[PDB]
Amino acid sequence: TPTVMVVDESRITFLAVKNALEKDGFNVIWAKNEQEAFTFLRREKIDLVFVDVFEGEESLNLIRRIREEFPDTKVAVLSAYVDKDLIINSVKAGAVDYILKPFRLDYLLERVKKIIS
Amino acid sequence: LTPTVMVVDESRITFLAVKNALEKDGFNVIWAKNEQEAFTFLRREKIDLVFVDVFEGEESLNLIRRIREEFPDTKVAVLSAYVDKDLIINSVKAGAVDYILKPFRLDYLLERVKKIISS
Repeated sequence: TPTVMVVDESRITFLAVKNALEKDGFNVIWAKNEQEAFTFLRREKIDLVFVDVFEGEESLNLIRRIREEFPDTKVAVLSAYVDKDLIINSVKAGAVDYILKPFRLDYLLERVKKIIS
Repeated sequence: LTPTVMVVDESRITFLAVKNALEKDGFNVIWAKNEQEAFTFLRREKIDLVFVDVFEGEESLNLIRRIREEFPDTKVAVLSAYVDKDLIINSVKAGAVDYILKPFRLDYLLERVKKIISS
């Protein structure tokens, strides 16, 4: 079963993602920070990581770091904030998708399905 | 240094707008009304930046990728009448480094272009 990791300070973001993917053949895990995210990436296979974007280039640096250290792990952005430059820079950093919060559970599920082979 | 900027767009109005926004600031702006004309130019002179109108959809994305593969030192930015999250994502994935809505402000285009030229 493919594993999806939600990197967000909010447990609720994790709950919503789990609600969308759980009964659809996906194992969802939660990392409240970058430190914790890397602890998991190093110990297990993680197919997709959702990163919360909004603050400076550090959010972009996390995307880059994940992509470089774990090339087999795809990264998608999940955020409430959305402007042209956030989208452009996150994809430049290596993100494969950019999904807005609040999201429809069925929309998230279909975007995830397109990302994970 | 005077960078060359090529506008690939059927619209002469768009070409003129880009020219007016960049000419006086040290940019050499040229016009290609279509893909064929764009490559005739690319095969003859080095182009620093190309603006591609993404109207034809996947054909436009196909063009961005072809320019990037054949002329890797050439930067590509999109000009579009519509802004869409997915269009933006796919454009950047194809190799575009910016996405600008048209009609655009002259000062805004100049600043974005300078930003693209720097790095």
